[PDB]
Amino acid sequence: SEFMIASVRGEVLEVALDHVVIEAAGVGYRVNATPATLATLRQGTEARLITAMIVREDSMTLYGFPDGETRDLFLTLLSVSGVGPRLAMAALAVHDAPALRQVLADGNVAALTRVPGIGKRGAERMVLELRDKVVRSPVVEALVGLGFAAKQAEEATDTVLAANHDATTSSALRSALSLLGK
Amino acid sequence: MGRGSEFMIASVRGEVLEVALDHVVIEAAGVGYRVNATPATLATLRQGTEARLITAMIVREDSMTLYGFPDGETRDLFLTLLSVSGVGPRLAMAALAVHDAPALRQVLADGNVAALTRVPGIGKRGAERMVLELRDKVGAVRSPVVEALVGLGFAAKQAEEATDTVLAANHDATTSSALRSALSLLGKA
Amino acid sequence: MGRGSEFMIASVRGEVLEVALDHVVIEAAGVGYRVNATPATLATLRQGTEARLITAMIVREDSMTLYGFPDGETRDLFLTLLSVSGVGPRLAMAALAVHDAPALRQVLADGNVAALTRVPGIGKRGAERMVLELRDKVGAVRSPVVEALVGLGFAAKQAEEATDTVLAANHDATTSSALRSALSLLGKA
Amino acid sequence: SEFMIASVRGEVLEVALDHVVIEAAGVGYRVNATPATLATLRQGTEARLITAMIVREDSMTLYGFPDGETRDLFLTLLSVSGVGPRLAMAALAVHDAPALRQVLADGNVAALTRVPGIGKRGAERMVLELRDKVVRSPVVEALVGLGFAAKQAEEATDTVLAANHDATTSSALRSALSLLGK
Amino acid sequence: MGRGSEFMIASVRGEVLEVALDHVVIEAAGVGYRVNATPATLATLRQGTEARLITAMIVREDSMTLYGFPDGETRDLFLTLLSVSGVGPRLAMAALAVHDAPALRQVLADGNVAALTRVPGIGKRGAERMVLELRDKVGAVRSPVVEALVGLGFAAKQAEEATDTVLAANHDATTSSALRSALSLLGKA
Amino acid sequence: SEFMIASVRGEVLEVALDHVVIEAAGVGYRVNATPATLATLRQGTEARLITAMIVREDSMTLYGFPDGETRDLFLTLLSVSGVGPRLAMAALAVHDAPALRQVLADGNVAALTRVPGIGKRGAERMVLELRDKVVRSPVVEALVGLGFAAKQAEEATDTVLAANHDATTSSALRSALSLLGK
Amino acid sequence: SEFMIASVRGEVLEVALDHVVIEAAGVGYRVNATPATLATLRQGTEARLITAMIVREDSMTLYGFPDGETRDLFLTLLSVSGVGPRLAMAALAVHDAPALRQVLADGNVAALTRVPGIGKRGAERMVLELRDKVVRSPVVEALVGLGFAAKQAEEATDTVLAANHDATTSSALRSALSLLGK
Amino acid sequence: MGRGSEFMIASVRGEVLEVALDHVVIEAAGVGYRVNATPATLATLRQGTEARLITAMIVREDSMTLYGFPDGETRDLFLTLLSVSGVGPRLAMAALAVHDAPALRQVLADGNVAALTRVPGIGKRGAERMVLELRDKVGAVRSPVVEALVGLGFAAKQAEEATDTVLAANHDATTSSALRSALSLLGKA
Repeated sequence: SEFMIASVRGEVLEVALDHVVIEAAGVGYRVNATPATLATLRQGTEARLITAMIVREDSMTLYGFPDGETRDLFLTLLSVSGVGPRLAMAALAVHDAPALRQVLADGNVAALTRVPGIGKRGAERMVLELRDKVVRSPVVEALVGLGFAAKQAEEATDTVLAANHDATTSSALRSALSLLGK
Repeated sequence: MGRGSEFMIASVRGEVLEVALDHVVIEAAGVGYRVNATPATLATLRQGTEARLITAMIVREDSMTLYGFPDGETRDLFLTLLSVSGVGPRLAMAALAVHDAPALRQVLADGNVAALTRVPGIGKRGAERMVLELRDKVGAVRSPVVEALVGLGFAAKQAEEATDTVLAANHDATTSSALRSALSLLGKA
Repeated sequence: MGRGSEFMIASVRGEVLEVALDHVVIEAAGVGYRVNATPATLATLRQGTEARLITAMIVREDSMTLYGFPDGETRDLFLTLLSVSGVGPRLAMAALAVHDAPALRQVLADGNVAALTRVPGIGKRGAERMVLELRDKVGAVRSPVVEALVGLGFAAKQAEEATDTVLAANHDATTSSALRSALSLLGKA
Repeated sequence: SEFMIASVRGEVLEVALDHVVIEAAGVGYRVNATPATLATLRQGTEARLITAMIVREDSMTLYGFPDGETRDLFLTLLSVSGVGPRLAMAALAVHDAPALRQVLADGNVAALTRVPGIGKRGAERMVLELRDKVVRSPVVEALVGLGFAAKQAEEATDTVLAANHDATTSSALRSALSLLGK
Repeated sequence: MGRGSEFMIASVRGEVLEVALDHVVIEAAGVGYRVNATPATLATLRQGTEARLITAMIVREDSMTLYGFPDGETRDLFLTLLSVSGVGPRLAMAALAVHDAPALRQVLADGNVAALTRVPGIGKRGAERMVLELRDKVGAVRSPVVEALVGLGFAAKQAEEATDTVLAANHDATTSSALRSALSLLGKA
Repeated sequence: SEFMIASVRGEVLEVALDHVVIEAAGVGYRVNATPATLATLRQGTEARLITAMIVREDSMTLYGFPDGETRDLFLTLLSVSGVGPRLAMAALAVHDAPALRQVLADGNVAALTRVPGIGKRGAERMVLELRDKVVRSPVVEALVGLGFAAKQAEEATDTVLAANHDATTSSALRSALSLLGK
Repeated sequence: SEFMIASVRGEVLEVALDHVVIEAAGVGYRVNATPATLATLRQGTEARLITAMIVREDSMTLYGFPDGETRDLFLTLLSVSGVGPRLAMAALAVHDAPALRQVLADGNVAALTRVPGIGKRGAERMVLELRDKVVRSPVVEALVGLGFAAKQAEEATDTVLAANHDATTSSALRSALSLLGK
Repeated sequence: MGRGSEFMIASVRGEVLEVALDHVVIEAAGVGYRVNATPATLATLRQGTEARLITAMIVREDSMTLYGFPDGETRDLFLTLLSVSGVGPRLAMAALAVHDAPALRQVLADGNVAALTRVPGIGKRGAERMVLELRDKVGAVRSPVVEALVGLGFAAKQAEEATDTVLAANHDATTSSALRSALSLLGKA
């Protein structure tokens, strides 16, 4: 969820079948990508991918995608116990984000099992863990994320919105926070 | 930096590509850096415009993260929070999202545990450990120099002496010169 | 890349600031990257001029290192060496400093253990493990596609079938299209 | 000895007493430096420091210096058991590279002990470990570094130099290597 | 043991030196072993008398702990709980302190999430992951043998065949003999 | 709090100043102990110490004491950030458990600071963290320890005790648990 | 090669299909064993197995065998990259030590591949690594093991044996060592 | 023990089950302990008889090992060797197999680098680091007490004073009593 490299943009130096090399500031970044994302990319031209940076004791890796929503879905898959980055990429290479989303949403285990490395029991854990996972609400969420409880988060938010109808998401949040700081 | 060491990425500047509620993406040299930030810092930021945030880089076996702030003082305060046992980066960000640096500073300074407990994840006993550990920690020529010496390992006593001698002999002395003169003497030459 | 995974820095390009005998410093965006390289690769490099090396990034708990080479094939060969148990980055660099990629390739291919043993740190039993592990490993439309599928986890049998079907239906097929068509079928849709 | 970031160049954004911030490509790099190196630096101007990058499980740090020789001396200090980066920086902040070099060379333990954190027994281990440590030879060394033994390294080198008097360090090394590949 | 591997200390027997509410100390060979146990298991234990508990040994970088139970089945159930992601030893002990093995078994078997949620630290979504992962997991001659084969790596298909052949030829067969005969055949001899 | 070796009993083979060797079943266990605990021990005779077993990646160590209460106080000291086993032993070697207890209880920082390695700010963190730390209640605690909340723990307990006055600590706990299993 | 628990002896409390529990001094040790070794064991009776102790960050495990030679072969299998304890046990459960030995010795890859988890390329690495691996010599070896080189080891040994014909393995080694200490 | 800390298994006693050339197996309480030992220590050992070795227990992430010796002094010397950077357990055993403790002691004491270099794995520069680090380290009532105090963290100055005062007042003083009296005073009571 929190990493450092959120995207890479610059000249495509190489399109392979499971990754691309994008040169930013003379540095050529290898970012792994599905064949679908890769097909939109042309060597010699400038591109931008939205990335998830993965840091392990013995590796550092970029996984890239067309948009933040797809990148966030990738991270979401990684939140399932037993689902690592390769598998998550595998899954998205077989089912594009929309299709992967609906499969999970509809609990389509047969679809899921079509992915190498996802057995039936694995498919089910995924569906179970992810089924539900695929102004006012965003704000409540931010508060919750900061540690606040749904109850109190909602109340500060409703009060803030009530007093100020022009409120944007950020202002609402800063007003709510200010009240919660009590 | 502050009571939380030395890191590599001290700031990121360039085009704001995205303002979310708990982070921004700032593009430097085609690289889009995610830096986590309070809603207060975030509000000054506009997508499509250039921005600069002063950052703390956090390195763990399984992650690397930037936390960003309007100024070095606020960034140093964040690092300072992390020096308390049981206070990690999320919580420290949490604390600063609820109380802006000035307010957080005074709370700690005044030992306002009630204020502190208003932060999700900070209980009363946690609040107190914080106040205790940080009360004196929140906040000239002669003093900065002594501190640099102390930081290098020198003892207050000897550090102050080298510094007073140096400043006595040279009244024009700047902080760096004073420090280099003091060091020279302490090297016993 | 090769039998040694996926990393982040695939190349570095910019001004050569220093050519030493076992590495060069290439400045990209004001950042001077040390990349280790064979004397052979180094000789093509001139300080003061712009260069580009294709790199393997190595990440360990206590280090981060770039190894650089003239082309992707040579870089992939390096990674391949690292896939042998007991062969680390220094040794692999050592091996390529003594035998250039082509020669190293043929040595392994021909199982030339005497050639191999000429490398400091490669004994006879080490040489043999290498030849054994790498003999078939050194080195189209249909085959690259099958391989990508296999890499994604698919079995040779099914991978070849999807691929032949795809190529049969579409003779204009490129490697990527073939792969996307094959994948689509394998998704069973 | 082998790390990734060998220098940082760009605009000085801040000079402190124990570090500087140098902005390269919009990225502000904190590099720790002695008060001596720091004094040559002016905020608002472009600078370049030669750096040692230090990577630990829980940190990544740049230590900067005016030249490669000084940076290499820093790394050399770290090769002594018990001498970490802070201490090494401490040592160089008290004795500039030349002076530190001579102290070690002359085994001046009293000088050495003037450094906070270096006791007499520590001073001695240092002197002992480092006393000796502060065309034809460079080449032999490269070969040795690659794993070759002094004996054979010297022989390939002498033979190469003998046959080609115009030989540069790199050519000699590539010729020697070629012979050694036998 | 169960879905939680292989360990070294499978039981401890000797004099009860102390019965507390969440552990007992049992002295074997002058060594006093602390073994953590449910209040239910603890109640059968009397200081000054000899006892034997069947244990799971837990080894972590910074700890070594014994958890003890009246029988192997209960101990195996504990290990099984630990196979669920997010369920550690304290929680598993917690769960068994609230629902005795039989009751815990049935709860999981019947997917009784309400029962499960009665356990501190088990939320509804946690309860469900448990039920899902463990529903089939709670609970002959031919079957134990097949399982041992499977455990050794053999596939159900081939494991069953070797086993049926073995049992057909030898009706007197015990579980071990069957397994050794089956193995012998599978070695293809 | 939970470790494996809770005591060692058998023949004293050696009494040193900072540890003893106690032989159980032909195995000679080194257990570190304060000079006070050590003085009660005689080589050639049988002894029993109550121990805390400490397991780290690169060591395994027994610390022994006359009784469980003293052993538990040792573990309690280790719960303070910055206080490791040596220091904790140091502290108890300077102030016996009772005295150490009261010092902490009375916030006697001067007393505390008399311990090598405990500065004033360290002394205070200790006092702060430990000041409060030195049938019905034990039961509530067990329940709380199992994860139950004070409120509900107390209620199950009071109800159990009310219905059964003969109740022992264990029975009360098993009855309470049974109700809480609902 | 060097571990702590070299055998366990005492009452068999349980014989399963993939392990036994042997109670020594009131402690019940689980030792994993092949079905062949297990068949010689009877619950209620005393037994002794020769064991390899395996220590990992997150586990400690005993693997037992009838004799030291079989236990040493197990450790030998573990010296192959890619062959862990389960697999090694698997291998010995399919081919008894003698048969496993000869298979490796004869490079019988087909035999080897009959083991679940051993593919052809795995089988070959094994054969390659292990083919050769299955008074005077033992002594030379001990010396070599201590770090001495074959040449010098043999010479000290021959000289020692020459002077003393009655020499046992240990005496020869102690005499040789004494000479080598020069 | 010595300059190598505190461990758990300080000795093993019981029946010798096997004498090999670089280790013995000693059975205590049905448990057969492998303890590694020099050929010199091994020679005093007879299979079938009871023996006792004084041991250093070595704990690493991936191993646990006993090294054994005739007496505590020799065991402490071994631990002392391990305090030298670059000297691990095998090498230390190696060193003691070539030079018995007394001889190893004197070699170090006399700085006999030639003797030292006779050990496989000890080069000249290694020999010297050893001599340097250990020269003073090889080897009363008042002194042992001061040392215990120092070990507890007290400074030589204050440690000696408490000790001299204690011994002055009580001439009958034993090492332990002296230490407990000294400690009592230092507690400032």
